[PDB]
Amino acid sequence: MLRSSLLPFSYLYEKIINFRNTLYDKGFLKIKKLPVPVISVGNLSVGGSGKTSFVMYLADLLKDKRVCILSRGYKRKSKGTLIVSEYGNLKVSWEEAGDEPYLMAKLLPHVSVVASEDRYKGGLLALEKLSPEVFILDDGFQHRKLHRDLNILLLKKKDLKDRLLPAGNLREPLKEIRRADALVLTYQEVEPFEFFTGKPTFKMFREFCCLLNSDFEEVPFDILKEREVIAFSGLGDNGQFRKVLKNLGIKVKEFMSFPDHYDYSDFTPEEGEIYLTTPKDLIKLQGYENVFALNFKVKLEREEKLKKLIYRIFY
Ligand SMILES: Nc1ncnc2c1ncn2[C@@H]1O[C@H](COP(=O)(O)OP(=O)(O)OP(=O)(O)O)[C@@H](O)[C@H]1O
Repeated sequence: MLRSSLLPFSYLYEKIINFRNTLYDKGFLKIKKLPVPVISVGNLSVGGSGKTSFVMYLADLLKDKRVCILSRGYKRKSKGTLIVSEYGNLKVSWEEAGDEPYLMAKLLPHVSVVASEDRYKGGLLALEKLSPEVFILDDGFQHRKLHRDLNILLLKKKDLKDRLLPAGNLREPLKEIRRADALVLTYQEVEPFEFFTGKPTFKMFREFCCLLNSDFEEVPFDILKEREVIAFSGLGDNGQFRKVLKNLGIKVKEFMSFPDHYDYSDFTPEEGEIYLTTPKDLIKLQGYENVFALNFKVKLEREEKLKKLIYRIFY
């Protein structure tokens, strides 16, 4: 009965969140405008809702534009505004960038990535140094201080039954779905679901494509043919990763579980063996040419309307 014990904090947190949102709604707090288009990707949950996949998909749609991701870079022990990546060129290590913005830069070698708590300041720096044509906020639904021309909200079925922090995982009450210009329905593979709001709505799917090597280049799945791999990941990821490796038919001779906080500073792989791990782990192991991650293609069902919305923000 522990969870219900946190409900009083949830109701309190609701008042705090609703007040802030009301101030934004009614024009009491400033909303700043960058002089090029801004697309926000977001979610209502503190848990994952497929954002990295959707940013990959979104960047691919925008492959003919100069793209810059504006990330919070929340973890990082350093602060201020920081260029992590210039169109694929990493400017800092993962330690300094934080895991997540560094990983996004590796997953998207054609886009820039800027880490900045204040997204607007991030954009200004990018404008001066990188001359991008469009910004993507990878987690910007609540960052209402920055105007976005297209507000995309990711929603998984589980969100619809959740409750506010700290009793549940929601950062905001479900009514705030109203702020979205478009919904992307995620986690379809494990929990398929429909949701009608009248808003433009798109189901997202992932499909296995290839391995990623330690340099994050795409390499064929073929190399696993008649090989048994050693797989490893952080403590929590162990579950999802295992299930996925099995359903893909990947032969695993041994699995290893490390703590979620591992910098792999003591990791010693065996020459001649092939390793599979998560992209979040892979970033700490570049150079090891026998360590790979799985790469998935990202697709949106009936995407045409989404493309139209994106097209129209460049006027
Ligand atoms: N299309 C993809 N190909 C390869 N790796 C991916 C892809 N999309 C995401 N990843 C990596 O795999 C992890 C799991 O993906 P998934 O979307 O199931 O989890 P999530 O926690 O909802 O995602 P996120 O970390 O973006 O919030 C992500 O955290 C990211 O590191």
